[PDB]
Amino acid sequence: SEFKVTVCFGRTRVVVPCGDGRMKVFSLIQQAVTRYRKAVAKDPNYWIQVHRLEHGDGGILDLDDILCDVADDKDRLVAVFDEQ
Amino acid sequence: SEFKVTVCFGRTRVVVPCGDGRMKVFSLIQQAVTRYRKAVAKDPNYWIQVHRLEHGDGGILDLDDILCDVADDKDRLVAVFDEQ
Amino acid sequence: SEFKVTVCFGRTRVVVPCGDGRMKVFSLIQQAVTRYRKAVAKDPNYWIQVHRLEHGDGGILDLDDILCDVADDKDRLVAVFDEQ
Amino acid sequence: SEFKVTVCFGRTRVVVPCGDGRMKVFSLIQQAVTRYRKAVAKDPNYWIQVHRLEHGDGGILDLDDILCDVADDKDRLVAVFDEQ
Amino acid sequence: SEFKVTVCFGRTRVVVPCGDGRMKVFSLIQQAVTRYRKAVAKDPNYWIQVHRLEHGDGGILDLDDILCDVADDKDRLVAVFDEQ
Amino acid sequence: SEFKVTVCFGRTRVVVPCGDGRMKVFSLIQQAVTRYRKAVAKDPNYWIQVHRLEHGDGGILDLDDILCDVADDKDRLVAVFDEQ
Amino acid sequence: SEFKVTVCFGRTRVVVPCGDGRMKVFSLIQQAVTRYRKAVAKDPNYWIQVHRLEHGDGGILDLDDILCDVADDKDRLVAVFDEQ
Amino acid sequence: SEFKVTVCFGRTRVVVPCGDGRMKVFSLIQQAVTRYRKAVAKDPNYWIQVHRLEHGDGGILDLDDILCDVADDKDRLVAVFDEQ
Amino acid sequence: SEFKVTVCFGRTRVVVPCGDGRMKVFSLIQQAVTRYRKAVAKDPNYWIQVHRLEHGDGGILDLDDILCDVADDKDRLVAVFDEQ
Amino acid sequence: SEFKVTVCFGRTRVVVPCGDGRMKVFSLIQQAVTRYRKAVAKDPNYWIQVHRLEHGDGGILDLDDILCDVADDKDRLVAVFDEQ
Amino acid sequence: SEFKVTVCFGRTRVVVPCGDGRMKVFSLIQQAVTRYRKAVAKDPNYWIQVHRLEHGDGGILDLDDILCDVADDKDRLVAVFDEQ
Amino acid sequence: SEFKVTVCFGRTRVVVPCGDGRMKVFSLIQQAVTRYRKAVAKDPNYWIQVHRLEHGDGGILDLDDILCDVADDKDRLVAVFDEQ
Amino acid sequence: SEFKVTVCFGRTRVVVPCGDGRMKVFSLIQQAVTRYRKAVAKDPNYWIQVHRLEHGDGGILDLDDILCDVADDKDRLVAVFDEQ
Amino acid sequence: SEFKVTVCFGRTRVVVPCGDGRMKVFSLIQQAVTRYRKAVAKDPNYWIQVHRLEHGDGGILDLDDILCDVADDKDRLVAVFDEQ
Amino acid sequence: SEFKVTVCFGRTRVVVPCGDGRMKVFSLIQQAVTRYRKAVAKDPNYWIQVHRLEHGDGGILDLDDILCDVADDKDRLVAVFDEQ
Amino acid sequence: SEFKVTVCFGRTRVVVPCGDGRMKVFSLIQQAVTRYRKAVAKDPNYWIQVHRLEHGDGGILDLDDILCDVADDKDRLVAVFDEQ
Amino acid sequence: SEFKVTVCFGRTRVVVPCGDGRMKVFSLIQQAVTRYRKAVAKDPNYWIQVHRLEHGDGGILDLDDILCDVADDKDRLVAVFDEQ
Amino acid sequence: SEFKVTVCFGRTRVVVPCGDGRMKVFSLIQQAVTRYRKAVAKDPNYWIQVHRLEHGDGGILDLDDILCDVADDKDRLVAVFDEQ
Amino acid sequence: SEFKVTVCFGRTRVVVPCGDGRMKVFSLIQQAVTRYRKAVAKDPNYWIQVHRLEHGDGGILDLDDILCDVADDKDRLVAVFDEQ
Repeated sequence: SEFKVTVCFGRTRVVVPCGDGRMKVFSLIQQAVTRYRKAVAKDPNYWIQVHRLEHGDGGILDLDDILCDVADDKDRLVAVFDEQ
Repeated sequence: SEFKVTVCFGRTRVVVPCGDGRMKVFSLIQQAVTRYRKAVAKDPNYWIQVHRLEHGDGGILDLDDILCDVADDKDRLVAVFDEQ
Repeated sequence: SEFKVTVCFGRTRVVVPCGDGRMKVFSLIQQAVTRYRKAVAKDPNYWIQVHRLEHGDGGILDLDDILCDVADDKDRLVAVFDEQ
Repeated sequence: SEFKVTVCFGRTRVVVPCGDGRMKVFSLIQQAVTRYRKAVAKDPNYWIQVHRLEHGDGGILDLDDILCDVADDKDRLVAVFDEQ
Repeated sequence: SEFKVTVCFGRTRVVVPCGDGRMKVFSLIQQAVTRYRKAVAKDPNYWIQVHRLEHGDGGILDLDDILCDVADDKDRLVAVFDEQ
Repeated sequence: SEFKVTVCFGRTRVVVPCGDGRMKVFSLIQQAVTRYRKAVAKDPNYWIQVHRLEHGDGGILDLDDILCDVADDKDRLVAVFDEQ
Repeated sequence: SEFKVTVCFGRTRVVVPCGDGRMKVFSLIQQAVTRYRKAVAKDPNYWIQVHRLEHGDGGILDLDDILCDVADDKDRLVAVFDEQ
Repeated sequence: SEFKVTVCFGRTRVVVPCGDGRMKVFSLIQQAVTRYRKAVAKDPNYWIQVHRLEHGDGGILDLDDILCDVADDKDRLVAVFDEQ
Repeated sequence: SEFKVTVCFGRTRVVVPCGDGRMKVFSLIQQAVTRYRKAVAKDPNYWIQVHRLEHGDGGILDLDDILCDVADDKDRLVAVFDEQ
Repeated sequence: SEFKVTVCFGRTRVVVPCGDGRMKVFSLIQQAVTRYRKAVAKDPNYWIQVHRLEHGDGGILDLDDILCDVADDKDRLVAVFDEQ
Repeated sequence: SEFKVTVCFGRTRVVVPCGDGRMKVFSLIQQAVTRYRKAVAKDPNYWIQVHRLEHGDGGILDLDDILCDVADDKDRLVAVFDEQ
Repeated sequence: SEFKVTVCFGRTRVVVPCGDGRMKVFSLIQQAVTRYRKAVAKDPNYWIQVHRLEHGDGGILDLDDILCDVADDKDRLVAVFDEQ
Repeated sequence: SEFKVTVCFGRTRVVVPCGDGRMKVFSLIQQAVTRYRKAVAKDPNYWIQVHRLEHGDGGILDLDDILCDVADDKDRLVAVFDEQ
Repeated sequence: SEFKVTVCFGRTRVVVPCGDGRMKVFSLIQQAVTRYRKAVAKDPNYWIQVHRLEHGDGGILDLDDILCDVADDKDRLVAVFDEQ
Repeated sequence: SEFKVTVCFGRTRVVVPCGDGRMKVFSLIQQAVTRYRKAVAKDPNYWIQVHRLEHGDGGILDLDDILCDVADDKDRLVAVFDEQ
Repeated sequence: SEFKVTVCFGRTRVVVPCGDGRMKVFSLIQQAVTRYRKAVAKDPNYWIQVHRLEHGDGGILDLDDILCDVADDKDRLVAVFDEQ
Repeated sequence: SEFKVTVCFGRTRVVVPCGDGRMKVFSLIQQAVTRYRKAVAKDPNYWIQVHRLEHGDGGILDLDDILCDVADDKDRLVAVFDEQ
Repeated sequence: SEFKVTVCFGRTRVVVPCGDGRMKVFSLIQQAVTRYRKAVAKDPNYWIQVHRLEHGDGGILDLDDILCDVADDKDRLVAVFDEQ
Repeated sequence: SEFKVTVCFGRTRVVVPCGDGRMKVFSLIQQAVTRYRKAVAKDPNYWIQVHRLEHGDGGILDLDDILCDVADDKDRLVAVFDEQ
């Protein structure tokens, strides 16, 4: 659509195409996750439990909502995970 | 809607989705509270008496009003509580 | 409305919702006063003779006028009182 | 209107509401004077011959002109007087 | 059409005519590549495995999508390659 | 208009209202002169041959030109005179 | 027509009338070249191998395309040449 | 008509009425020239070889073309001359 | 009609009713002149040789033409004169 | 009719109903004057010699003309007076 | 225009009005020279061979160029001369 | 253009007009060289083999590159030569 | 581009043009090396095994990474080598 | 990203690229460790139990936390180890 | 957050991550205490009655307050205890 | 707020949190006093007549004023008392 | 305001709150005097003829002037008196 | 203004308020002289021929110049006189 | 300007106002000389061949150069002469 956002999975930040942003939190996390795995995956065998997205010093964004109505656009959010 | 705000519950700041901000103080405090509890709650058994929201050095915001007409948007307010 | 201001009653500064700011000095002082009392009042028995509002080093604002045409917005003014 | 200025009558500086600033020097000096007297007057019996307004090290502003076209806004000027 | 973008192949940045931007990632990479080769190629014998496009500190753009819906326009992206 | 400047006649600096600054050097010198005389004149009997305006260490400003195109605004210039 | 652009041939920049900009790269380079030569040519005997047009730090524009669909308008591009 | 432009002949800039701007470069240069001479000419005896019109840092405008299709309107161009 | 302009005669700027603006330069200068004299004239005995109208930094407008086709509307032009 | 304007008599600005604006300057000044007096008059005993209407920095409007053909509509003009 | 510079002729520094700065080195040197002579000349009989302009420790500025494109503005340059 | 730099040829430092700085090292060295020779040349008979430009303690700048992309602006570089 | 850095090869420090700094460690070391050799090479016959780059007392920079994301800009680093 | 830090492993201090610094203590210690080993390792056979990072006289930094929120950037910390 | 402080527990000083510093004295003392115990604890069996925090010669900080409003940041405070 | 000061009650100096410092002398003396008593009080039975605050050799600070306008911040003042 | 000074009345030095320092010498001497008397007065019956203020070895400050323009701030001056 | 100096008339040194220091030597000598006489004059009948001002061992300052450009500020100069 | 120096003509040292110090040696020697003669000259009839300026034990300063680039400022130099 016209929406897009930024997840920071560790050292690679992964640009997330977000289409319209009309979605609950979940599918994005999948998309990214897919992208993280599209960035450096050797064999697929790992974990993917990402805990939550943050603003720089800004707190935890609730992790279910319609992202586009909470979160705004073209933002860099980090992602706090285990996935090793 | 398009409104959103920031409550600082201690070490975690909790981003509050606020929708339109048309509400008296109370429901938000609930929402956050829910979010604080969605952030780290083990068993639910605790207290939740948050006393009041503040600006950095800025004073106490009256704790009942239509938030959006007093308080502006995309602000970080802290929250002074007992909840242990 | 869209207006708001800051009175500093001693150690607590009290954020004043001001609505539109179309008023003479008096009602605000009441509102705050109410808020000061909403902040820490035990039994109501005290005094409330606040003498005048100031800018940091800036002088005494005349204490009757239509606040919004003298005084501008989103300012911190202190309040010099007896109320003990 | 939207204009305002600052006269420093000795230890109290007196914030002057100036409305639009369209006036010769004189009425303001009255307004302030009124305000100085509204600040601390016991019985009215005193003098009020204020000699001239100054910038910090900046020289004497001619004391008749349309203030707003000479003098700019939201300035602190002092006032050099006898009024005892 | 009206769209265009910027790939940074090493020291030369290569302006990419993008026409309308309606395409998956691939043809562009070819176009540029062609342009890189149109910029300095001696004999054609080299490699061309460009790994991925980036924003300045911004992360990896997924490398297949309809560029124009992810990526916006008139941007400088770099390109991380081997082609020697 | 919106222009104004500062002449330093000895110990008093005399703020000069300059209106628009569209004038050759001469009328200003008169205005000030008038102001100097409006500042402290006893009987009018004196001299008024002011020689030239200066910047702090900055050299002599030619003493005829359209002030506003040479000289800029809200400047303190001194004045080197005999007028005793 | 309504289009025009700017080539920077060394110290003189040469404004290029571009008419409608509907052309491949070549004729313009001629026009300019003609203009460079119309700017300072003594006897015509020189070289004219201009290598390519650039944006300030922006990379090499492919040097054949319909300029107006790649390149936009009223731009300053430099030109990297030998022509001595 | 509705067109007009600005030539800067040295210290005086000379506003050029341009009528419709439908003309090759030459007549304008005459008009201005006439105006320069209408601005300060004592006896007519001088030179008038103006070399070319420029934009501020913008390069040499070819000096023959239909001005209005190259050059746009209500612009300040300078003029580089000998005419002494 | 619907046209009007602004002449700046020194400290007073004098708004000029211009009617339709269909006139050579001369009558306006008279009208204004009349207005300048309608603004502050004591006894009529003075001079009125106004030399030319200007834009702020913009050059000399030729001083005969049909004003409305050169000069546009609702402009402030100054006037450079002797009239003392 | 459909016309209306704004006179600024000192601190109160007085909105002037102007009907169609077809009138010489005079009756309006009366209307306003009437309105100024309708705004705050105690006993009628005062002066009413208003000198002239102005634009913000814009000069003196000739004080007789058919206002609506000079002056446009829905404007704030001030009024410079003695009336005390 | 808006440009101006500073020549230091010995003990007097002479502020140079520069208008637009569009000129080769020469006329300025004349202007100043005129100003130096306007500063202290008794009978005109002297020499005026000024050798070159300098920055404080900064080297010799070539003494012919379009000053404003080499030299920047509001600078103090000295002048090294014989003129006795 | 807007670029300029400083070469230090021995005791005279020679300010170099650099125009836009779009050039390889060579022409500048010529320009300066010309300027050095314009500074003190008696008969032209000498040598001009300048070896390389330096920063104060900063090392040798490669002596061919597009100066403006390596070297920044308004810098003092020295020049290490034989030219006697 | 806009990036540049400093390698200290022994007594000569060699300024390194770095373009954009988007590169792994290796090519730079080559560039410099080339520059060291462009600084003083007689016959090419020597060694070039530079071991690693350092900050003044600051430790060893890993010798492969994208320099610009580790190392910052306009820094002096030394180089510890054998090359004799 | 933009973050980086300094670990002092004994005599070599090892510059640590830190990327964004969003990590718990552990991975860094690995990175460095890798770098220490990339600095001088003969055969890999050794120990790597680094005990904790310090400021100069500043105490022990807790050895698990998100480094970037505790520890600031571009700091030299030492490392107290056995690894022989 | 961005806040941090330093407690000196005897010979080890223990860097305290403080997050935002919005807390009464107590939790910090716990955190540190935890850190002291994370620094050298064998079996947990000891005491932890720390009496109060000090500045070098600076007196006792009241031991309950919101630390960040009393105490400033990045300070070394010692701690006076029994804990053996 | 941001203000704080230091009272020296004998051997213990007692850091005084001062909040904003907007207060007459008295409440502070209480606060400290409270703190002195919070520092070492056994049974409360003692005296508390502190006579006055001093600078090192600096004289007696008047003991009523708005401390923050006399006294500056982050100062050590001693206190001269009987309280035994 | 922000100004303050130090008078040394004999063995007690008396810190003088000075507010803004805009005053002739006299009122201060009163203030201090009041403070001296607030420091140790038994019955009021004494003398108060203080002769003049001094710098350590620095001479007599004229004893009428606007203190703040002569005398600077936060100075210790002594006072030479009879007051017994 | 901000300038001041020190004359040493014999045993009393007399602090001289100097205002801005823009003056030839003479008026100061008067001011001081006035101050010397304001320090100890019985009947006025004496002499006042002060010969010249000195630095400690530093020589005679020419006794006419603009003091502030020769002499610096906040200096102690002595004065060598007859005045008995 | 801001420069000044010290010549020691025998027993009187003569402070030399030097203005900016931009001059060859000669004029200063004149100025001083003038000052020496302004210090003690009876009838003018004497000699003035001062041989050279020295530092205390420091050698002869070449006696022609631009003083300020050799010699520094606020120095005492002696002068070795015949002038009797």
